[PDB]
Amino acid sequence: MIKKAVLPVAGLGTRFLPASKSIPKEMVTVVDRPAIEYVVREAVEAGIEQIILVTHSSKASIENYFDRNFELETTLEQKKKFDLLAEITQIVPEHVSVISVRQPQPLGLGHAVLCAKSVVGEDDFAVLLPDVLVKDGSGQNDLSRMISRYNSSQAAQIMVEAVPDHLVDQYGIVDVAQSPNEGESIAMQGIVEKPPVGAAPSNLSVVGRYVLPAKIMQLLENTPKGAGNEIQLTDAIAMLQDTDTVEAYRMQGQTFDCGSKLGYLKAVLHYGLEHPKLGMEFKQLILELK
Amino acid sequence: MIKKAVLPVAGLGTRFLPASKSIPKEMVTVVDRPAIEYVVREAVEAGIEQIILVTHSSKASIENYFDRNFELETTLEQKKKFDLLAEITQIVPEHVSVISVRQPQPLGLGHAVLCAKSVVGEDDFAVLLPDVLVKDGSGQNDLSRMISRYNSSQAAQIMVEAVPDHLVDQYGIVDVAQSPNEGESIAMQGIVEKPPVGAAPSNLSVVGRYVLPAKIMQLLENTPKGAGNEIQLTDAIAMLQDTDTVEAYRMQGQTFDCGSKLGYLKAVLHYGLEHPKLGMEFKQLILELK
Ligand SMILES: O=c1ccn([C@@H]2O[C@H](CO)[C@@H](O)[C@H]2O)c(=O)[nH]1
Ligand SMILES: O=c1ccn([C@@H]2O[C@H](CO)[C@@H](O)[C@H]2O)c(=O)[nH]1
Repeated sequence: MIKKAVLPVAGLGTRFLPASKSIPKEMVTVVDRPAIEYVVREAVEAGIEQIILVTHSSKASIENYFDRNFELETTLEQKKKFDLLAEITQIVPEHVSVISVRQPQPLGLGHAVLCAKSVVGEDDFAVLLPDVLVKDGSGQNDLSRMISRYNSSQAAQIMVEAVPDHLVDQYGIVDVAQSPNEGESIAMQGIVEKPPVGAAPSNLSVVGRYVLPAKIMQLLENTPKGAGNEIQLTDAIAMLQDTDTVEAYRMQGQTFDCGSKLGYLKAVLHYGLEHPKLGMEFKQLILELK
Repeated sequence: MIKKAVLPVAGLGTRFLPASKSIPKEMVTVVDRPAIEYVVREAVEAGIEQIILVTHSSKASIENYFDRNFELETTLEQKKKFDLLAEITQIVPEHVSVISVRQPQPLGLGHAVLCAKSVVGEDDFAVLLPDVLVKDGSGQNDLSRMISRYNSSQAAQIMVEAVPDHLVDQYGIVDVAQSPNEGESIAMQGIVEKPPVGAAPSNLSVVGRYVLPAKIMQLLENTPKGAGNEIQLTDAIAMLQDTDTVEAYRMQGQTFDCGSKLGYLKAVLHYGLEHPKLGMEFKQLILELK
């Protein structure tokens, strides 16, 4: 039922300089692979079959990462690294396609989603903001649950995360009557950007994971330039409120913002430790520090 | 006076896959910046003025990193973010030049250095393998001490460090009568590549920093192949021994192989704990795991 995801990757990422001066922020090493691999894997495991990169002319390396590399593959055969060759050959399953479209100028998350209008078609679709990483624990990730909730209700889904009461002015927080249980959705009635401490309508932050109906593309074509003179996804979802129910899905797992330098380092530590091959020896490198 | 360093960066480096799949192994992010910045900083802080990259068709992103990026810089001006702008424009001082030459085919380290012949001319020169990072704690870095010593002695220098007896198996090892002290050089008879664990002439590994005379280039033209990697540098250094004193310089610093997954994870930890801004907040994140 939900088979397409739009990853908007066209932004230059001024927040993680100089690391992203000359390679995309999305290709920042996290333990042993680029950040984007963790987001694409997340999508794939939630049953996504078509990855739609809305990208920029400097971001070839993202596209090259999900494609074959002749010179790389033949030097791996020449060195008999057959296991590695099989790992870099099958980064993504056979049935998963990676499509690419250009965002002409950088005019907001809303405008980036709109650039995928022609590939989304009449299909309903997920959005995953790739600067955010999502870590699970049990089987079936937060995006899987949210998608099957969109399928159940036919209500737009907006992934949210409880944050401490003293911090809500850093986040977009949703207006909900009550807060749902982890793994569950509630009707929401708007999102407020960076509300002042003591005046926010919930502790539930917008994360950067959406499931939206195609209808939203028509709504983005009729939303005026908002905050930062940029055309805004939150403003098109406000408009969707006029005809459709919109729910906040509260995640069971934990996020990392590989857009800040400190959220990046947090992610390396948490992914490092959990690494199926390096985790133990990484923990050991930690201990030996002091 | 040693002004020129050769950085052989032409090899694909299949040991830090998949990080290095679609970006150069040299651009892999260490804390907040590509690994190669640490190596170019090492050279410049030790009086280098011409950085000679011996490079490959797939590594523009390295050249770009020490160049200016028009679209990114104006994006930063428009957004009035001038402290970031300063961190991406003054990456090396005005007086330091970064030069490119192509290694046509990957025929070994010696062939890389020989590709730099036309640029180095009649001048003496440093060689830096950027896969290895070298961290100081004195205020004079090991490359500086080793150049300072080439200048007096007029003896070629090979940076070396002591390894556990059971691992001499893994490393280039120098033939020395005796171990110099941390910070000094002894005469050396040559290098044994991966000596059998019992039968090595010392515990002192070749680290990947050299200071060599111009005439090594003629020598490199008249060395045959070695380990099916046409020209080998150590063969040329042996050929040098039949004319001049060659010395082994033992380092006071510490090393990290950013090609080995654990060596890279160790550089992230150590370099992060000592970052101006993030060190204290990073130290903080590490404690919050136990
Ligand atoms: O105009 C654009 C195009 C893309 N993105 C992407 O959306 C996320 C932040 O909103 C990041 O992944 C960024 O690269 C934007 O934000 N704005
Ligand atoms: O043919 C070769 C062999 C090695 N190297 C470089 O030498 C260093 C150590 O072998 C690495 O950074 C590798 O890229 C080259 O540039 N070309």
